Amino acid sequence: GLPPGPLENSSAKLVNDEAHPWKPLRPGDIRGPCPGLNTLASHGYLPRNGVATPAQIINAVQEGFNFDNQAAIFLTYAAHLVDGNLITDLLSIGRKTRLTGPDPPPPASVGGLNEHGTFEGDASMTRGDAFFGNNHDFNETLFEQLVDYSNRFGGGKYNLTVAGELRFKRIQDSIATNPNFSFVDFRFFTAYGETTFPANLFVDGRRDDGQLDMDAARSFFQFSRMPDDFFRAPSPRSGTGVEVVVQAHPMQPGRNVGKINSYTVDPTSSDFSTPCLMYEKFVNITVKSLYPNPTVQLRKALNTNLDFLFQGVAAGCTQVFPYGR
Ligand code: HEM
Ligand SMILES: *[C@@H]1O[C@H](CO)[C@@H](O)[C@H](O)[C@H]1NC(C)=O
Ligand SMILES: *[C@@H]1O[C@H](CO)[C@@H](O)[C@H](O)[C@H]1NC(C)=O
Ligand SMILES: *[C@@H]1O[C@H](CO)[C@@H](O)[C@H](O)[C@H]1NC(C)=O
Ligand SMILES: *[C@@H]1O[C@H](CO)[C@@H](O)[C@H](O)[C@H]1NC(C)=O
Ligand SMILES: *[C@@H]1O[C@H](CO)[C@@H](O)[C@H](O)[C@H]1NC(C)=O
Ligand SMILES: CCCCCCCCCCCCCC
Ligand SMILES: [Cl-]
Ligand SMILES: [Mg+2]
Repeated sequence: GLPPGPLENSSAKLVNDEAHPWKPLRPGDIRGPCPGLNTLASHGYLPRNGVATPAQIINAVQEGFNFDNQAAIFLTYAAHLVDGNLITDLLSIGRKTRLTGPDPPPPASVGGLNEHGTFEGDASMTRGDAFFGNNHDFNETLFEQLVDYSNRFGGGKYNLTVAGELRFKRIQDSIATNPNFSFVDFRFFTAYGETTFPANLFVDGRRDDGQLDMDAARSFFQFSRMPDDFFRAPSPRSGTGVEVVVQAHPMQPGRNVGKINSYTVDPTSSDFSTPCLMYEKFVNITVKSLYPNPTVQLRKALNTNLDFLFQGVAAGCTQVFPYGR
């Protein structure tokens, strides 16, 4: 379907309401590396089995959290292009599943959001790097580090100051321990934005003060659960304040080169000075590598979802056409 538009009414309101109760997982229910989508599935803003259409995801992040429309469109269609089934229009918010339908031919993976190196990547705050065996489940040791950083830099709350320090710590931990650490292009951008999301979207909208308490943080990150009486943010937003996180410890895009402590800058990578390059490489390299020579029906679905992706791209970038117009 067409990408949903912005909310008609973006006021703060109770989103942990009678129509959207938290429920535990049933056998087969999928949760993944994103605490936002996980919480929306566990409150029935998304299908509770964790398999959704792009339009369901965009409507859920707007209605449940007041995620802004352009951000919702960009992230949802990026995820769907690399991890979703373009013919059935279904995406898993976690593991690969037969529930997204018959797979396209290799080298397309349709691996769900758990697929490493498409959307998901290294130096996550509460999830381990894929090299360590699990890129999707809540990790208590990593969450306790988030609590420690909140105690040291946030007066016991998670805020953008904490985000700036923790983002850098996770990068340094990956450089020191993950010989395959990758921090370029799409992951370089999204890794910084994601650290603002708890301060911008997990804070009760009646306060909207950017100070996330650790009880609320655990409820979202571990249990995919809104606090009792949770109000969504009082206006549409996503990554506002990402400039604070970058400014704390400015990094160049790069990777470990098959050994720990070998972080090598990639001059072919996009960085925050070249946001349009990040979009162009995502389409021309990442998407194209999954679908190098698609059949007629796949080509049509790709071009449709690429048009939708471009709706989410900041004004001033040129649309690219890997399969023609
Ligand atoms: C709009 C569509 C969305 C998509 C497709 C999406 C997808 C993802 C994916 C794949 C990751 C894992 C990246 C990684 O850490 O390796 C992630 C991380 C994250 N997402 Fe989402 N997300 C979306 C919206 C949101 C929303 C609305 C929120 C909050 C309300 C949110 C909060 C987060 C947070 C906090 C993380 C980082 C988790 C961590 O590092 O421990 N996301 N998202
Ligand atoms: C929008 O929603 C808020 C809170 O639910 C309500 O108080 C406000 O009056 C509504 N605006 C419109 C469109 O009625
Ligand atoms: C290692 O890095 C490459 C890309 O540089 C990626 O294809 C691969 O999945 C990574 N594997 C793990 C488990 O990190
Ligand atoms: C959690 O992360 C820690 C720290 O990186 C790691 O040592 C541990 O194996 C991870 N897994 C679990 C299940 O705690
Ligand atoms: C984070 O909280 C600490 C303690 O209250 C404070 O020093 C710092 O200014 C806060 N940062 C933000 C961005 O609010
Ligand atoms: C992407 O491909 C288009 C041609 O379809 C080209 O104009 C553009 O320069 C390419 N961008 C990159 C970064 O490769
Ligand atoms: C890439 C993730 C950043 C956080 C989301 C907010 C920005 C809205 C998406 C626009 C992307 C533009 C790329 C050129
Ligand atoms: Cl919006
Ligand atoms: Mg990750």
